[PDB]
Amino acid sequence: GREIGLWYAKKQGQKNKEAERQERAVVHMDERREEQIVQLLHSVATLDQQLLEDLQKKKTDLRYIEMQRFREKLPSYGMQKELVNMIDNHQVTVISGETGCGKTTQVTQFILDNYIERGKGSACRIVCTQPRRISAISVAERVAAERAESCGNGNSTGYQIRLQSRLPRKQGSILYCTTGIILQWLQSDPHLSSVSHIVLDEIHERNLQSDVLMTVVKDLLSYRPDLKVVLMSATLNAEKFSEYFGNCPMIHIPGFTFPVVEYLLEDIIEKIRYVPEQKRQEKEEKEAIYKERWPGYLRELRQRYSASTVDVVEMMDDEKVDLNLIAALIRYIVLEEEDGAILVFLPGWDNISTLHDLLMSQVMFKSDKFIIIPLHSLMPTVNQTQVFKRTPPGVRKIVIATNIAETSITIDDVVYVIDGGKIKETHFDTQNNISTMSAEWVSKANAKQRKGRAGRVQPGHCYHLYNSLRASLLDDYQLPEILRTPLEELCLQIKILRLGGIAHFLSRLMDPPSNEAVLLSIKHLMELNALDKQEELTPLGVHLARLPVEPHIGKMILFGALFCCLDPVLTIAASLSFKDPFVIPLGKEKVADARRKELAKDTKSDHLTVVNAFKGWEKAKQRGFRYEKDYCWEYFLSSNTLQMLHNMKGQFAEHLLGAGFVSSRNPQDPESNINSDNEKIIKAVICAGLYPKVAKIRLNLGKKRKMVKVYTKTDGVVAIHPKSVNVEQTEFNYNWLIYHLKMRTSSIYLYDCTEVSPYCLLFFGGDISIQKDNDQETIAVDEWIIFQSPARIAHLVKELRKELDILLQEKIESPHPVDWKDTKSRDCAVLSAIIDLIKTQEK
DNA sequence: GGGGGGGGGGGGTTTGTTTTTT
DNA sequence: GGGGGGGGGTGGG
Repeated sequence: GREIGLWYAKKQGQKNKEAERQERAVVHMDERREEQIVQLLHSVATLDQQLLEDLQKKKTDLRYIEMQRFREKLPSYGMQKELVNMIDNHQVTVISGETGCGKTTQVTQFILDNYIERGKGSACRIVCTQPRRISAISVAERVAAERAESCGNGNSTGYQIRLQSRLPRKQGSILYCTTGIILQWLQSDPHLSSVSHIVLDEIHERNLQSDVLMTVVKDLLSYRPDLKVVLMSATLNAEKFSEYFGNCPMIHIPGFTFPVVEYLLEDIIEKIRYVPEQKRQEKEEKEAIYKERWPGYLRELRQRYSASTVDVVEMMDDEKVDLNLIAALIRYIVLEEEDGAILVFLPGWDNISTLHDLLMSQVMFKSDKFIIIPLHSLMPTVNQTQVFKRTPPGVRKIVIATNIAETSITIDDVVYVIDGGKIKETHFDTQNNISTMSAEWVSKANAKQRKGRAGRVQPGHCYHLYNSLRASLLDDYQLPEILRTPLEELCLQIKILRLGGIAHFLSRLMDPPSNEAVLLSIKHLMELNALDKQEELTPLGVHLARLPVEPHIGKMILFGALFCCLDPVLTIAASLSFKDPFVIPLGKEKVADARRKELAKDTKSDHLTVVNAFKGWEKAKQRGFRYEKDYCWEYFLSSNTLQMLHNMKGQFAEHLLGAGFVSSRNPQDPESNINSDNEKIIKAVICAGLYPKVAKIRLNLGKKRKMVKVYTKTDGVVAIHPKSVNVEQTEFNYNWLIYHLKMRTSSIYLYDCTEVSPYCLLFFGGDISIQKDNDQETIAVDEWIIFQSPARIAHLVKELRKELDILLQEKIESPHPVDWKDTKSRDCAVLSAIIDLIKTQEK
């Protein structure tokens, strides 16, 4: 029976274990190095009236009158008498309005104008929070233009985002900022003084930072009775915020859009006459209802439509969008309907590429007229400003886009919208401690957001791709981001702001996270040694929290600063927290992967390719402006991302100087870059940063094609993502890898992986233990990472590791620049000598 | 692994967007 | 999963 399978399994496992035993890297330093280490171990106001006069003088400006001429047409002006008045009376108000009414650029101006005209115009300072950088810039610029002025330069409006700030004047004025700016402001002055009107906008998205800021405002309102907070949701479940804040008054601002008509799947199939080509938990409960009502619904539909439509709708796939239907719908729209610009929404790249190929396959979609512009976050400069250009008559511009286009693209020309009802979400599995990524049906808010892009300047049409039963059973809203994502950086943010009791505060959030996730995050932080035994923010924790990155990246930055390899480590840290400078165009994907491996050279690493690309870009910038563009074109780089990385490096160096680890704000000073030309030291520092993420690789010698299998301690058998450099590699000097991002899309995937030497794991690793498994005095760092070495060397390695740990604790607790020209604590020098030299195991 | 059979979705190369003082 | 086939056995019994 099943005994033969067990016999096969045992016979294979014995051989596999016997083959893996004789493939462990040997650890041995030298004859003289042992003597040196032994020796070292043995040695161990008129302004108020001025504002009114300026307003009166500007009231006669021709440009100001012209701006008022358009501003009068906005619906929100009709509520100006009310919107201000209640804001004057109540403390917290909720403003709900549909798309079309410019509440963002009107509500703030109403309060400012009322305060200025009333006389007490020097006692207000409105701070409005936006969820996107480009949105904040555009809103601030437009508001500045609306008052016949310019943003910043001491005017009455301005904005502030990361590394870009045009500040307005202190008294009066408006400041548009992202949520992170306010959350960082909360550290200096906890009560947020000198702010008279805090405005939270687009709060219905329910992102991570807005929820925290809203809770802080709610529990801060007790100590600041004179502070006014104004929330702007957008219809639908706008009563939830009012109930949460204590039944505050609400105002419903009417919208204004051109009429649009919605067609569902049955209407589309009936209209275009399309014949098909010949061939958890809660998610279950809804589906059950969709099953129970499935037959009866059809039993009605057969009387409202033809037989063929019912047959096509019944035999319909519910797990993937069919691109043949979209390709036929676009054909029908092109041939019959009038001029416009089709905009189709797709889940991801796998469908965008297929739809583009299907469209370009047909003969008519190849002439001068039709142009197809895919939109994605991994395409060059979102295909430039081609989408924003006005289409000459007789072209029928077609855009195939993921969700990028439903939030901030603003083509402002489309009239036909096609909505394949599928979106991609990134959940987080607490039991398996791995974040997943799946495709789920769009929510009602998502459907409304996609439909609202059609009618803005001209009446249009919206074509949804699901039947009425699925439309009626759609989720009201997407899951709040507070209930997905690890809560690790947030946990340190709670303690650095002294908000409360790390776990007590998280219970006051709207839709509080599950207790298991909080406990897991606290345990992970305790293991990382950032948090004390009783959650007291150990000295490493303060530096980790004050840095604007994840704790793992923060430790890498600190260790790179300690070991005098600041520049490449800072570049890697900057590129590990904000994208990467590589963009893959739609047509050419093999070429990009072939020219990225050339950048990788022979480092057998993924993080080192970013360093090489940045070094090449910096060397090319000095030559000239045209050379920079040529270099970015040849290697498929992005200039904007590289500039942002440069600014982030500057900010990190400034903070490190502020703490005291380094002696200059410049991240390329020659004093703190001694070990900057060695890749081994950089790899050791990276392994010190991202230690717990270590994967073993096994090369199955023979068996037709030589293949490498990657294993992890907990997550079974992972596989290297094809985008990584080491996807096709088969010759590894060391059989160990470290990674940063690991995701479960369909199978567990590592997105960036780099090999590490045994000495990089022995020192910056777990608890070293010495054993004897009938082979030698094998030394293990975590009981599963085993190396071969004699006992006399393993004992020295363990003692040196203990001394290094003590020295690093002392150095991190009290930072110092450290001088390499003296002999006070030379553990670091000996460790650098060991890592730089020796090694070369090639096993 | 392959195309036994449609046990289970354990595997079968890929790729929602977005954020941080002085 | 059983007990197709001996595809792997770090997929499970």
